Amino acid sequence: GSVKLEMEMVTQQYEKAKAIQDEQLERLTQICQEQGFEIRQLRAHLAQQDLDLAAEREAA
Amino acid sequence: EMEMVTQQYEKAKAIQDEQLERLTQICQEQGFEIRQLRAHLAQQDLDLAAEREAA
Repeated sequence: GSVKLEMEMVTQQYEKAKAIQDEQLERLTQICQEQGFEIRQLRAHLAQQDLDLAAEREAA
Repeated sequence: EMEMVTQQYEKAKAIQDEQLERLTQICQEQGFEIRQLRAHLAQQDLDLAAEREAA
């Protein structure tokens, strides 16, 4: 093969590898975002349940 | 010039790897926080059942 074909192939391989790395970063980002959402929901539930516990204590 | 390009390449690679490691640590710390929040939620469910039972 010519030098230009070899240049194209090394460039394509490099860019494919770069894309895979970017995909891994994006997957980590999505995991962190879903965990953040779950944390906010768990905190909301904890706060509400503190209110429910107070209601039962005052009813007793 | 090629040697200089390779050194610049490797320094940038090290910075990127460090960033990836920090993201991994952030995700693991969130995992720890989630498990703690679930444990606290379960304990508080027990407390609510105890108060309802006392009533």
